[PDB]
Amino acid sequence: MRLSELKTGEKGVIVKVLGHGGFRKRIVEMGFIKGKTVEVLLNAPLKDPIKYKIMGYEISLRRQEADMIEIISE
Repeated sequence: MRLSELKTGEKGVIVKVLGHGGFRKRIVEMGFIKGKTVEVLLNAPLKDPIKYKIMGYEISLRRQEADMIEIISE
């Protein structure tokens, strides 16, 4: 499933960052690396961005960016 599908309080593990080269390197550089848990701190309906936590850091992504990250839910 895509990361944007997780609701507030849910967790998953990154399996793949999709998109083109520039987008991928941008997202991976924020800390979205394979095999680490991502926790949803706030996915508020219709509001942008979504607030995540991974590698111990708070990171916000636009919903359309989180649409492009494949995860497996915990």
